Amino acid sequence: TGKELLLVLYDYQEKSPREVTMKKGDIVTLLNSTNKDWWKIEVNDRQGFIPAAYVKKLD
Repeated sequence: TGKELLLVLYDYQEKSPREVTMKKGDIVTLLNSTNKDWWKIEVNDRQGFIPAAYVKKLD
């Protein structure tokens, strides 16, 4: 039933090639939450990892 949306809690600039930048208040798509520390998301045309603590699932 489609990928889950998350709310971005904090602005975050990518710090490595695998990461992605996001802005507070963005609604991003969860791609992979298997890691407890880093989740893979889609933020429009871009995808990458961010700190799991900095996003909240919109169940």
